[PDB]
Amino acid sequence: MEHPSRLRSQHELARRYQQNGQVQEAVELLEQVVAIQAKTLRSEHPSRLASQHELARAYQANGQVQEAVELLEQVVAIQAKTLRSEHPSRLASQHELARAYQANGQVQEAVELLEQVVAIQAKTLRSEHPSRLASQHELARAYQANGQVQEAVELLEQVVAIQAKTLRSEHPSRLASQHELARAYQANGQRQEAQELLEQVRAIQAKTQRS
Amino acid sequence: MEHPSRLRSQHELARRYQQNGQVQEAVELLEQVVAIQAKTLRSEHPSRLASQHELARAYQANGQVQEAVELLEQVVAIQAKTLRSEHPSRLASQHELARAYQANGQVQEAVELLEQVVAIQAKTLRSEHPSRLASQHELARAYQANGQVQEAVELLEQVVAIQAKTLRSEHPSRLASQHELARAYQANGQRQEAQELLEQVRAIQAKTQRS
Repeated sequence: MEHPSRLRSQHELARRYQQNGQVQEAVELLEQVVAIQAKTLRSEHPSRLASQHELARAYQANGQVQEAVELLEQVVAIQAKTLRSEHPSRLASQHELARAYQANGQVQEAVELLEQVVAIQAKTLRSEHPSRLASQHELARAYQANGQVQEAVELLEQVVAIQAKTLRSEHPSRLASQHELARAYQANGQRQEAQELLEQVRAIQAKTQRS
Repeated sequence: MEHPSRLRSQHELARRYQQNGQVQEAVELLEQVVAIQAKTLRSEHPSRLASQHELARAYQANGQVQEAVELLEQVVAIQAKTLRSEHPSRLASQHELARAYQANGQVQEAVELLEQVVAIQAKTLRSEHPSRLASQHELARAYQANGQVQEAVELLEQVVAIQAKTLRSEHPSRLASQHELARAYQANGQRQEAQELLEQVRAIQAKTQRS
């Protein structure tokens, strides 16, 4: 095949399949992509690594979590040698491996990867960037699943404090982080605080949305 | 709020939530986005329509199919007045409404929308474009669910014939369309043809992938 890197186009076809429930078909598509690129591209080639990342995502969507973990461990190991910590593709595969680890009950390993992603994004992205916020919320949930509920509260209290100085009370992201904090408070046995915060969020949502 | 169009950033946060199973949280985020933009932006404003499209996708992911259908019907009706048929956003919401209709058992309506999307993409996109191919495969499946199995076979036979002249036998898209055609043959009672074609696909996949 002329230019096997151009099989990047197949990532979108796979995504379309997954959205309609055709998760098996997506895995079969990307297995063929990965096999073609394995014959033609070096193991450190970013196009080859990108397709392995996409195949691992497809594996997880098809319930093949162990397969996803093993493939992402390979991608992350190769990128740990070839890419800086701040490289967006390195961060993307660390994040995806943390997702797969979580699905596989490997909660400690997921926390370690998400701490890395959150620490690096604290440098490279602004506080209201949705990718940065999403990773903070994901880390908080991973903390809770690893018995580190106090650390989830500490993290989310800091996020919420910053948003109180930067975003309007009605901003969807400010409300989202307050909801996540209320969840963390509940897991931490701070149930009165959780109830109070949830009431505040619901009141703002009602004012904004209720016709 | 200063520039409510910039709440487009929240679409990515919602997508991150959905990927981790937090589909309720995604709906709540986008309900707030849509409410804020409803107070500030005209009904035909593309940013407002984009958030309604994203909310409808979130509704479907959260099992709220009727809500998704009703909201997309509104978006599609407004865009039928404001956008050309070839506008990519018009096509995107027609496609998404067809998805919601399918989930809601409204198979005829889904077929009509997908025929429109496929007819327009036959002009605007090349034959191997993954979005064009995905819509062709989706239309074929909608045909089958609407008792139009012969039309699915006709469509996919034409796709496969074109690919035989443009793509290598090992190309993931060529194999994907042959698999879809075999499925259509089976639904059409052409079970020997389906078996034959499936065997061909599996043989090529084995040759490419088997170590």
